[PDB]
Amino acid sequence: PFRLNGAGASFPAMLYSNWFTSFSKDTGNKVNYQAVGSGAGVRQFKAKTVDFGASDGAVKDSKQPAEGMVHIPMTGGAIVPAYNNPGCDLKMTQTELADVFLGKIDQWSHFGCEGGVIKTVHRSDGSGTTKGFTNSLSAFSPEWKKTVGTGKSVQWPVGVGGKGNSGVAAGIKLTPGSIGYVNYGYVQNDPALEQPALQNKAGNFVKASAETASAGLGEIVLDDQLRGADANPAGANAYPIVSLTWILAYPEYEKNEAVKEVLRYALTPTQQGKADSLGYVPLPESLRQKALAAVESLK
Repeated sequence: PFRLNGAGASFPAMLYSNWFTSFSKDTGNKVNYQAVGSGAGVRQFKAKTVDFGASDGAVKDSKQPAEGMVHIPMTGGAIVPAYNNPGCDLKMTQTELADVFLGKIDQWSHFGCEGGVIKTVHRSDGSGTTKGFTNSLSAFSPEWKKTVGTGKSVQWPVGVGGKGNSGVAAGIKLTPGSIGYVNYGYVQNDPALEQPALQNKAGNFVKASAETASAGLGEIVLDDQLRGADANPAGANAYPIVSLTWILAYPEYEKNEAVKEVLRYALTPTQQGKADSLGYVPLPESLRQKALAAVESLK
């Protein structure tokens, strides 16, 4: 039996943990995973201190290590504005969401709700979830794009930091009348957090679900390294804040037969089909096949 150690993105960590636990029960092999965020994942990948990395932001050619990297898309999902304000059924335009994170709207009464002051929560660590969320706020709001922009880290006008998707979710839960952003499983599978009906590019107010997240993800056009994003997808029923997420593999590596075994396992329809229960969208069949071919390309 082998051991592997991977690190990176917390966005898919619910699903990766499930897969790795299942793989251990079924095979005896152990695959440990550190949800340190995409920032740290890419750093440790580059430093060769892990068997594989993980990021929700694809790595452009100029930032890839000389020895190369293979992106293997594993899943996708909504990034939602999770909030803690019982009794408030929050509905938000794209401008309003951005204006809440700019500090321009700080009263729950703006949305017709009780709760007093709106407190925001954001990531303290370099984050692919931040990248996606801020990519969307930048598309939603010229003011956001100009004054804050998008990246794994940004300068937040207001709010408190939390570490990982888990720390953001915890901060929202701990602070009455707060809002942040997290992978959807933290909302779907927690009765204390809710999500807003959020305006999409088409003008419809939608909540994240299998239907709306898959609709949004389906608009993403990938390059020949399976990289791509869409900050604000078109379509009547698209959820507007969605991201893919990738495992980062070395093209040639002494333990890649073991890496290949676990990725093949994670890419079966049986493992993939767990995605929805944990707040993710399984790869469409054509992308699953592209992922498997990428896995098989490893040496």
